[PDB]
Amino acid sequence: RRPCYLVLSSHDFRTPRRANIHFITDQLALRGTTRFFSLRYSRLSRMKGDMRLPLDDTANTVVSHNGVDCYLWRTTVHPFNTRRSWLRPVEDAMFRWYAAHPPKQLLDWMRESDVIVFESGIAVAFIELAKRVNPAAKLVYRASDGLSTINVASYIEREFDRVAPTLDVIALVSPAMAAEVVSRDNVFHVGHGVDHNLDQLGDPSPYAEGIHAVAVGSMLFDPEFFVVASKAFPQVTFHVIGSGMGRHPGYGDNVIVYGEMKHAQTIGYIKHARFGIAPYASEQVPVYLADSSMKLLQYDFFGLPAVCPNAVVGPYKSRFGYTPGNADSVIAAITQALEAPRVRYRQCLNWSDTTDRVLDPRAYPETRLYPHP
Repeated sequence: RRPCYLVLSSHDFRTPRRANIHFITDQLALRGTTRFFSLRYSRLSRMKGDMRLPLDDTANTVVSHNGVDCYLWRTTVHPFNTRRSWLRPVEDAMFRWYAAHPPKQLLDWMRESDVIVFESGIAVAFIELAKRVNPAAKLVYRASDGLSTINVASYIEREFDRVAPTLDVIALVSPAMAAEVVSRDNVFHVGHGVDHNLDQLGDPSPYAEGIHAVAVGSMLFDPEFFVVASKAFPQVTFHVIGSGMGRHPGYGDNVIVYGEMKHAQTIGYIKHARFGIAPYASEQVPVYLADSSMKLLQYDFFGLPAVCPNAVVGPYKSRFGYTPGNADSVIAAITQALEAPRVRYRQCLNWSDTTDRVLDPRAYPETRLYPHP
C-alpha cells in the first residue's frame, strides 16, 4: 500500500505537541499506510507520571489518528535503567524478557511493513526481531538523541552496538552523534526539518509596537533567566510560551506568560520577535543539542537572533551565549542579541525533503558521514 511504514518509539503519535518523530510520521502517512507503535509503557508508568496516561483506556488496541494506525502497548512492567551497577543482571533480564514477548500486533505490523523506523531509545531492543520477522524490510534508525544522553540502560547501548552494522540507515540528527555510533558505512547526517509553509504561518504579527522577545517550549526551562532579563530590560516584552510552568513571582510586569500553543500559532510570535531565547537551566547537555534543538532551528529559519547557554551556541552565528545563573552574562548576551542583524544563515530543508533523506540517504550523497562508495 505504497510503501507501508512502521514507526517504533517511546512517543505515542496521539500525544499533543509533536516532537520530530511526529513530523516525520506525518510525511510517512502521506506516502503510504503508516503505523506508530508506542513502547516503554506499562502499569508501572502510572506511578512515574507518563505523558501517555490519558491514552490508557485505549492501551493494547489500534486507534486511527490523522491517517496513522496507533498502538499504545501496555505491559505490566517495562525495563529501564535503574542506575545501580549491581542491578545490571536484573536489568538485562528485564530487557531480554521485554524483547522476547512482543504482542501479535507488533509482529503483524512488522511483517506488513516495507520500512521500519526505530527512534533512538527503547526501540533498539526490537531491531533484531524486525530482521527475523521481515528481512526484506528497510530498517531505519532515527537518532533523535544519543543513547548516553538519554541515559539508556547498558543493555540498550550494547544491543545498539551489536545491531548497528545491520541497519540499512542510521540517520543522525547531528554529525556530533557519530562518535558514539559503532558503525560507519550506513551512517548519515539528516537534520530536523521545518514546516514547508513556515513563512505563510508567521503573518500576521501578534505584537503591537515596541521590542518583543520570545521563548517557546519547556525543555530544561529556566525561569531565573526571565527574572533577571525582565528587570534588566524593562523596555523589552518577554513572551514566554509553553514553558511548562506559570507566572514565576520574580517575573517583571514585562513578562507575558502563555499556556501551551499549537505549533502553527507559535510561528507569528517567533517570526515577528526582535530576538528569541532558549532558556535551558543547565549546560549539562550534549554537544549535539546546538544542532538538534527544535526551538533554535525555528529561530534560525527566520534568522532570529537567539540568546542561549554557551553550551548550545555551537557552530552557529546569531547565537549569543550566557552562563545559566550568572546575571551579568544573561544581560551581556541580550545586549548583543538586540543589536544583531536578522540573516537567514542556516539552510533548513522542509519535512518532506527531510523525510526523503531519512528514508533514502544514499540518494543524497551529501548526507554521508564516511567516505562515499
